[PDB]
Amino acid sequence: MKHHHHHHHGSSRSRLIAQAVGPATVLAMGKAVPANVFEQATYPDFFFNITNSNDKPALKAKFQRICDKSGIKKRHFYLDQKILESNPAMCTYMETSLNCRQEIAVAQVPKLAKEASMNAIKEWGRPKSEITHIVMATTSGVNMPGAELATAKLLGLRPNVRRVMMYQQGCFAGATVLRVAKDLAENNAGARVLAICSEVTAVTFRAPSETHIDGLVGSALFGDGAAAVIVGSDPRPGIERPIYEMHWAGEMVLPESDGAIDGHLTEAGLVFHLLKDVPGLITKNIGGFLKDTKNLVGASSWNELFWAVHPGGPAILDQVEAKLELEKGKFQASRDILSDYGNMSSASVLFVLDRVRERSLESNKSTFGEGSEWGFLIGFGPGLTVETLLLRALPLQQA
Amino acid sequence: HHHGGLVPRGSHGGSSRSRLIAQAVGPATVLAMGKAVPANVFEQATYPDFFFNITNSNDKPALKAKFQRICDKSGIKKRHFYLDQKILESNPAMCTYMETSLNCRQEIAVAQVPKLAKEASMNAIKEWGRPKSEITHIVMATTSGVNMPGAELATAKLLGLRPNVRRVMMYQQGCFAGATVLRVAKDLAENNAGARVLAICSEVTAVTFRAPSETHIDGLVGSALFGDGAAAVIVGSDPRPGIERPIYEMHWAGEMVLPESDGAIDGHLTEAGLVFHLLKDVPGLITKNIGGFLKDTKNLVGASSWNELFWAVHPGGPAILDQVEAKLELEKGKFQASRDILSDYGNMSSASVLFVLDRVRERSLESNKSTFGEGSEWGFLIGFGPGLTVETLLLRALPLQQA
Ligand code: NI
Repeated sequence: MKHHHHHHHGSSRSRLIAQAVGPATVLAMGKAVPANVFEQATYPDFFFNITNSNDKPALKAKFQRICDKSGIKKRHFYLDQKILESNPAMCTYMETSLNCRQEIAVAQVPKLAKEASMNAIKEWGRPKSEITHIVMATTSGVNMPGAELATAKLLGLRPNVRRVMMYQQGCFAGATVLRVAKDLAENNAGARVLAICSEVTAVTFRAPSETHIDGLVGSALFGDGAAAVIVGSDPRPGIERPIYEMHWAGEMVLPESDGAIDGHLTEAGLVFHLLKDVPGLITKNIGGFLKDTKNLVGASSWNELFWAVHPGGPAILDQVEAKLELEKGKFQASRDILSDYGNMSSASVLFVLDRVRERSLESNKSTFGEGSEWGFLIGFGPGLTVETLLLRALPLQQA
Repeated sequence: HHHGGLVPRGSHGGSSRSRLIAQAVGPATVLAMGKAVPANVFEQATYPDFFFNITNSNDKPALKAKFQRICDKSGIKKRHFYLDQKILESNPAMCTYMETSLNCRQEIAVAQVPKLAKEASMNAIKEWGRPKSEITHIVMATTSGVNMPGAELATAKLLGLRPNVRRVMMYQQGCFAGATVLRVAKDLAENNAGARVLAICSEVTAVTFRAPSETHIDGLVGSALFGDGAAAVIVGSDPRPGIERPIYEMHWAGEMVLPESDGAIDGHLTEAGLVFHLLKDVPGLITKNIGGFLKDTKNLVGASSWNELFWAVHPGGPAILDQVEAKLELEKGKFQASRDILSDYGNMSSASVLFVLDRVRERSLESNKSTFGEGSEWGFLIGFGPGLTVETLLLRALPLQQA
């Protein structure tokens, strides 16, 4: 260790560098979606036209039916007429097309992530140089260097930012980035984590086929979007304001769910195959999984909690709601996102959490959790994994 | 604790200034290390013959002579591969330069990665000596293929870990992931009381194997270095006396993207598999910046000479070892563990550096050294890869009984 013009000559057993004291907290949230808006009502027309499937009326009627019951009003896509016409392979069913899909995704994911991040950083109000870690997830393509570095570069973060990139995880990654951010923020004094999820449909988009019904469901639900969250423990008075506190983060693989959802990255892009009743498996096991955690804070009723659930589709929301006998308004934030954005994979649940904060603000509620002190952020996906975080919502001033 | 359980909504430890679930007290420690490699042994001396035969490139004698010179100076004596003549003959597309073959490669890698990871994990668990049910988290990385569900769940199932194990899967990261899984394990272990993390790196070459090309020399070099292998480390804070024994303590984990290193290393996952492009002198960039990156940490621990520390450096070829060694003026013994691994296994991507750390421990034991760091108290574990990212962990080696 140098001192002035001379020198002097650390922690044997104990830790050389200190950890934080308080629980990790959500300090800000931001989001972004591409410019092209596609109304669900007439999406079948565009879809069957661009994929040259107009001579398949029965299949189109099937897709229209799926779209009509999707609970989705509109979706945002980077993909448009021009891009798809310039990439005919992507408009076929299974023709070799990974290279053109990767070219699109590798560029769009970090771009959308940067916008969501800037929105979060703007609400946060602190210099981007204070960001010490970046944690990111996407199921839209893979590259080396990863999308997290591409994003950090677009944002102009410090060269020594600690990174965690989690590619190809699926619909439960929204909860995953927060679980990872929680430990990074809590175990490092002063740490401020930028947690991101960015998804684009370039890798999954493909022509409809009666030989791939699962593909029909995906083409009706998946949309584009990115969300960013600033996470940190020990908020500084005056310049930072906690919205939620993270107190528990866990997950589990559901019994008898092997093969429920398989995702294969192939020469033709990403293809999903479903084998079991996902909504059923989740509904049957969700209660037992959550019970233990609720008990940690003495919560007895499901309705005393607020919910930020991944809007995988209308079926999962309806069945869980019924199973837990929740008041109609408990899942409204989730339904609001499904309606305005569709299923944006991992970023969806983050959009839902921001919406919970939004509804609390506009409805003059006593907390950021629409009036409830404790709540669950839930994500689910492949392996039939259910991820969950127990959040405590901070007080919100009322009129 | 329930504290009687009469007022659970108020007696729990969760508040704006306290936590519901306790974190650990001490630094995360390496409690055990295990490794595994596939059965097929390919001698480097004659790899060129096999390679040019299987890729049908015998009509390129000049390119072969060039490959032979690369293999002869690679610092590698042998490598272990899952791939063999039979498998490659059953997958002709993989024996070409750039013909569509991703689906062939994916089928092979998806099954092999978790299998090798399971073997490595079982060895680490066996050394640790505790019930596998005590594993609370699994952190894994691989650059060999991608699947949904991921390799970490596939590995957890093969191992029979608890259904609620917390997972972190990091696909397609590259050669620095060995340090990465440890940096992640460090935070998970230290922030959760009782947590025991299984950190894994498993790599197979099915996705990168391909025919040599006169237009892709950096690619030819890769074909001489990449081998298969998996390593697993059990990480946990507050070791339990009598049933656990700390080998190394982790005290710092950092990383940085080197200046002027854009495009230094690009890895593209294509219809023809994973293709690497090295546009800059990798060892040069690392050698030029490594000193300044570690300087402050080195001074923090009270070391004035780089020789006062032990080392576990990713053996990404012989040049990085030679150049950094010269730059930091290290005695030949400092990088010997790294050279031993390069010699016996080649470059196993992310798992390599973990093999090296295990080797440092082994050399300490066989040489009657005073610590698990071959006599030194502090040391650096270093990995590097794409985005010219350098990852490093500061480790403290525990004392070792001497005869
Ligand atoms: Ni002084």
